[PDB]
Amino acid sequence: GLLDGKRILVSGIITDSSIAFHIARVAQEQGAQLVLTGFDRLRLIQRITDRLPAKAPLLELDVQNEEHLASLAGRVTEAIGAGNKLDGVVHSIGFMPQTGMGINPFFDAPYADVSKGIHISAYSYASMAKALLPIMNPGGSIVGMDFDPSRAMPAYNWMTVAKSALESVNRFVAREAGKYGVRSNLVAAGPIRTLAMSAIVGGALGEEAGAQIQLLEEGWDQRAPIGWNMKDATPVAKTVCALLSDWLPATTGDIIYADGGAHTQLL
Amino acid sequence: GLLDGKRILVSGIITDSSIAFHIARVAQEQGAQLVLTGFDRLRLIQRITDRLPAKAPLLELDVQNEEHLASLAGRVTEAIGAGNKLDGVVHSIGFMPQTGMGINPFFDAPYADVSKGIHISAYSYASMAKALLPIMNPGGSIVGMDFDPSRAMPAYNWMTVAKSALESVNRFVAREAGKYGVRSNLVAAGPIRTLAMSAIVGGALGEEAGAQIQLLEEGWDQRAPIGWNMKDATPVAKTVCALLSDWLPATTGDIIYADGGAHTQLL
Amino acid sequence: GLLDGKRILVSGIITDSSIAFHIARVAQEQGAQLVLTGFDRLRLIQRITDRLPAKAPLLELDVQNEEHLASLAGRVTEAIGAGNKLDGVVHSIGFMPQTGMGINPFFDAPYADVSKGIHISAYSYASMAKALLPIMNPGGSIVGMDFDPSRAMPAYNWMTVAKSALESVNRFVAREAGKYGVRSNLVAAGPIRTLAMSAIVGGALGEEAGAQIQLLEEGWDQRAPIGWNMKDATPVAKTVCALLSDWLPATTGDIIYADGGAHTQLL
Amino acid sequence: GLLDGKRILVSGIITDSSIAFHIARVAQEQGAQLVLTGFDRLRLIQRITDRLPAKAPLLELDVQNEEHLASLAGRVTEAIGAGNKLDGVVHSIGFMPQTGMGINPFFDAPYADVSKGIHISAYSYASMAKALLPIMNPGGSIVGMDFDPSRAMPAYNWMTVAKSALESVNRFVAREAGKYGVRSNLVAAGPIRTLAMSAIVGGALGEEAGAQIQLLEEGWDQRAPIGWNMKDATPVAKTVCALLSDWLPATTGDIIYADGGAHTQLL
Ligand SMILES: NC(=O)c1ccc[n+]([C@@H]2O[C@H](COP(=O)([O-])OP(=O)(O)OC[C@H]3O[C@@H](n4cnc5c(N)ncnc54)[C@H](O)[C@@H]3O)[C@@H](O)[C@H]2O)c1
Ligand SMILES: NC(=O)c1ccc[n+]([C@@H]2O[C@H](COP(=O)([O-])OP(=O)(O)OC[C@H]3O[C@@H](n4cnc5c(N)ncnc54)[C@H](O)[C@@H]3O)[C@@H](O)[C@H]2O)c1
Ligand SMILES: NC(=O)c1ccc[n+]([C@@H]2O[C@H](COP(=O)([O-])OP(=O)(O)OC[C@H]3O[C@@H](n4cnc5c(N)ncnc54)[C@H](O)[C@@H]3O)[C@@H](O)[C@H]2O)c1
Ligand SMILES: NC(=O)c1ccc[n+]([C@@H]2O[C@H](COP(=O)([O-])OP(=O)(O)OC[C@H]3O[C@@H](n4cnc5c(N)ncnc54)[C@H](O)[C@@H]3O)[C@@H](O)[C@H]2O)c1
Ligand SMILES: Cc1ccc(Cl)cc1NC(=O)[C@H]1CC(=O)N(C2CCCCC2)C1
Ligand SMILES: Cc1ccc(Cl)cc1NC(=O)[C@H]1CC(=O)N(C2CCCCC2)C1
Ligand SMILES: Cc1ccc(Cl)cc1NC(=O)[C@H]1CC(=O)N(C2CCCCC2)C1
Ligand SMILES: Cc1ccc(Cl)cc1NC(=O)[C@H]1CC(=O)N(C2CCCCC2)C1
Repeated sequence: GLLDGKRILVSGIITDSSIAFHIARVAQEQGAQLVLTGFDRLRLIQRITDRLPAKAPLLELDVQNEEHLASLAGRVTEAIGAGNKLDGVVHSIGFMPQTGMGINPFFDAPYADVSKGIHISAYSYASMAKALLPIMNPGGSIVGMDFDPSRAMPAYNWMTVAKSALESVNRFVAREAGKYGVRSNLVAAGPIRTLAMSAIVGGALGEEAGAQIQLLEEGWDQRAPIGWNMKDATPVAKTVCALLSDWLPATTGDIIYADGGAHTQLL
Repeated sequence: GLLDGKRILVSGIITDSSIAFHIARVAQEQGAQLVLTGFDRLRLIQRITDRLPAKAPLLELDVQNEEHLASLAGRVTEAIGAGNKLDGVVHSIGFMPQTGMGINPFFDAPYADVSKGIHISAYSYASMAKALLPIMNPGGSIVGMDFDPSRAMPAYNWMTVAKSALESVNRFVAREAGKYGVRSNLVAAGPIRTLAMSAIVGGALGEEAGAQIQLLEEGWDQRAPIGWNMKDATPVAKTVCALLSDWLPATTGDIIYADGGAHTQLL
Repeated sequence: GLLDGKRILVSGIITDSSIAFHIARVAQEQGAQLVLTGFDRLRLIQRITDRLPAKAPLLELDVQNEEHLASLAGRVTEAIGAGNKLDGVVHSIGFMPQTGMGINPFFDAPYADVSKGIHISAYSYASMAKALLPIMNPGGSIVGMDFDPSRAMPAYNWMTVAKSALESVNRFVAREAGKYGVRSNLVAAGPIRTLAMSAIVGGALGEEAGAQIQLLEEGWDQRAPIGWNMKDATPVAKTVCALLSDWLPATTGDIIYADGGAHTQLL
Repeated sequence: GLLDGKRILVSGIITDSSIAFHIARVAQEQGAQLVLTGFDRLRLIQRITDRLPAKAPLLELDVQNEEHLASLAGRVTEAIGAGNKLDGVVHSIGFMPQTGMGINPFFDAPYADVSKGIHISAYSYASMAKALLPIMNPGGSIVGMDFDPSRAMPAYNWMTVAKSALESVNRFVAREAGKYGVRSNLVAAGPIRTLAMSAIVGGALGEEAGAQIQLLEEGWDQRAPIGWNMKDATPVAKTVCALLSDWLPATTGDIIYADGGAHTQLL
């Protein structure tokens, strides 16, 4: 298997449609031994991850909780055994209050809300690296999930701004992680029809926002030279596993686009 | 003059070495009528701006103060006269707590501090646009100051992240400003030896940070095909005035590099 | 006027819809004294440029002709008078054989044809700089016309490749031009409905190619936060004049987007 | 093995220091069955490739020879057996006449020489795709070698321009290759001390050119957060194999940076 013998921490599972769920599944299919982290609804997350191919300990991690972050390495070590370290870390965490997305006007989002989104979606990539680098092996790999923010788009609003911040954080995390012989990269995925995204398309954050996302999805598959299936997270999960493997050893501070090639085409 | 008859708001003057001071001077030399905004030390700022070629009303604006922002358009209107609107707005505002820059480790900056920096340096570009767009004329221009954050660099740390966020905010502000017939752009300047920058080089945020910035400056002038003089803000001020003028009417959501061409050269 | 007293060479006029025609008109309105260069049909070009606001000498220049390039500086000097030099040069030249564009398959373009297109559209920017830099004043400006090639698009095919090459040539020309105190930049324009472009939309290079360009144009105005009028070259001409002026003195090796802001927006 | 059962064509071997030699070695270590192509010195190339872990047929291919390209698919089919197709193609071909590189002035390179370099280094990526796509399996992968040309640099001169053209060609090739279910990507490698590169450093294309490349190499390892070893092609070869594998299935028209992360860091 691609990840045989690797110990990998995967954050961000909340439903069976979470990108992290598919990352975890593919990593286990490829021989990785996982530790999972979940936010707030741990009973739910345990029941969800019961469906993964193999057993994996679940640890609580709210990335806005300083105590959780300060205890995290020790809790991971307890889970994988003293004297063992991680080979991989997956950050698949994102959040923006509803004022910061959808039809809610861009100018009307209070900074308190934007700040909460940037905390969870961008600063926490650095928070997790700080917490886990001391228990990572040389040759290891930190991977985060990104959505290409280099151009503005409808409805994504401040979440786009948070992703622009994350891309910058990643380049700095790479400097720190390099001291440990560890790589840091993001995977910029195309749109994936998770539960929350389906709810948005259905109008949860306003009708015109749903309409705009639907147009965005359609354009994506049209632009993608090999097409793009928003209902299939597996290609994205495979790409994360590629970055976790030994096969991209000279790539760091970087962004790998798992988007069907859409970002390379104007139309 | 390039800006004859234009009413322009300029924020960000705090010393005679502020980039905004030079923007204001050049804009006045080119016929613009200014309104100035200053943060906290208004007596100081008034004494500083007494040295500008012409009189300009000074208004208080702390961009973290919701009341200041809510009253700003009315205060500007009072200063320029009912029935008059602005043709231009200059955002020359930036701040990051010392934990977020210098030799202070990247991972050690508390989010409260980073958030304060992002508030002032990135979110406030949107805050000011929200406040002022309703009193801007079609054909008008909003300009912000940027430092190219597309690559990580030593010591700049979270301020780089804030600039990455600002570049994203600018692209969204352009969408809103377009509804008013108004352009929004950033000027990415090379390093300018302001008071604070000279203090950093002198070691105020740690010795190795000062050393690294000094190396950065030297490399900049070396890379720049037409050279780069860190002691001369005038080229930057001229570029801001170009964007405030009628001569770049089809440019918005964009970044103009006033950096000697350094970002186009590897070495 | 913005360009009062400046001596500027403008290449690329062939019809009254040429972008160069509008560049020349605006530059003359702003006080510039022009020298024009034309390819092959000089009687036609003279009759066309009779419609410009002021008289300007016309010189023959085929950029594939080594003798024309070797004699060009002396012929310009004769036209502007011994002891006078140019302050500006405008390259508004492009060509790709029909095999290299339209519905003709990308893989079917013979290299001889592609090479001819790259010669005229990219290498000639360096050819002209070589020829003219020795008779340019410090503070001068070389400007070329570009169409953003960072993403592939239908029908533009090898012309896109030639523009990618031109952007690279520009960054090297900036290194050479810097030795003379001269700037070199491109203006990346949105689509402009010139004679040839109208013919393409009308199906001259195949029906589906025309259809695709029409979709491209429509999308452009939709994406542009301030809109985009393909029938109006004046905004582009103004931008070229901005670069020819003294108001962007620290920009070189760079690309200024005169495209309504469309390239900053995904949709 | 990562590439078990895959039939892959590898071009560009000329010495045991060729990047293609290391690509071929790693691909064979991972179970790939190779077909090799060589230019001009086939006796030499056969003796060189005798050192690879396994036997691989060698075919002649001069990419400037239309007859070679027209016969190539049939010759490959003969080598791998009727009814078998390729899963992968590696383009590791580049050339620029000495007038187009080194201390020879940028402006002094004759177009005939530049054109020859662009033919071999950029157009041939499309030539090979045209030739081989009809005998490639769905899920297949075309990979080319790139050196990041987004910024100008000393001495690389017109080869940089050719790489800018190649990056554009790759985005179009991806459109064509998509019709076959095939991906097309480039790997942008850091500097590798091949025979020719060592000769350049030693002064073969002028003293100052050698000096500049040496400075470039040193800066590269300094900037790279995980370092960069110019004497080790294996990380680059592994990255090519990653792209040839099934593990990056949603990436096309793109560029993967195998450069130690140097391009993500300013200093
Ligand atoms: N869905 C897409 O279209 C798409 C596209 C590109 C990238 N991404 C990114 O992929 C990642 C995963 O998103 P997803 O689409 O799988 O949605 P998701 O809702 O399944 O995952 C988001 C995760 O963030 C977690 N989270 C929120 N607040 C947290 C906190 N305080 N502490 C810890 N975890 C917290 C949630 O519990 C959840 O597990 C995010 O970074 C998202 O931005 C998503
Ligand atoms: N100096 C450089 O090298 C350089 C390079 C590129 C860009 N820039 C940018 O140019 C802009 C101006 O910086 P500068 O170098 O002139 O330094 P400066 O210190 O003179 O200006 C920063 C300004 O921000 C103001 N400010 C801080 N907190 C504020 C608040 N709460 N509300 C309102 N204003 C507030 C300060 O009062 C000051 O006037 C900043 O955006 C900076 O990031 C500077
Ligand atoms: N029209 C658009 O949509 C558009 C958009 C962006 C950029 N541009 C660029 O603007 C420039 C001008 O194009 P245009 O649209 O005005 O079309 P145009 O046909 O009016 O101009 C092209 C010019 O190139 C000249 N030319 C061709 N071969 C030549 C040679 N051998 N020597 C000298 N001159 C030669 C032609 O005579 C003509 O004057 C080109 O670089 C084009 O790529 C055009
Ligand atoms: N060496 C580096 O520092 C470096 C860095 C990044 C990318 N690259 C790229 O990697 C690729 C391989 O270069 P390399 O460094 O291994 O050098 P190399 O000399 O070993 O390989 C270049 C190959 O191109 C072949 N070639 C030249 N003309 C040809 C023609 N007419 N038809 C077919 N093949 C022809 C040569 O025979 C040789 O096999 C090139 O694209 C190069 O630009 C090299
Ligand atoms: C592309 C786009 C446009 C507009 C809107 Cl409202 C949403 C999207 N898409 C998304 O929000 C996709 C991408 C993204 O970061 N998430 C996050 C998932 C976790 C909660 C915050 C949002 C889901
Ligand atoms: C380029 C660099 C590297 C490292 C450090 Cl510590 C500082 C700099 N440079 C600066 O901080 C320059 C650029 C910049 O945004 N400012 C801001 C000026 C206002 C207060 C916060 C910083 C001044
Ligand atoms: C954007 C696009 C797509 C497809 C096609 Cl066929 C044409 C265009 N557009 C153009 O060709 C525009 C842009 C451009 O470089 N020219 C050139 C004008 C001079 C002759 C060669 C083409 C005109
Ligand atoms: C980075 C740099 C700067 C200056 C010079 Cl002279 C050479 C280099 N480096 C190279 O030429 C490296 C990168 C590259 O494309 N090749 C090619 C190898 C095949 C023959 C043509 C050049 C080798």
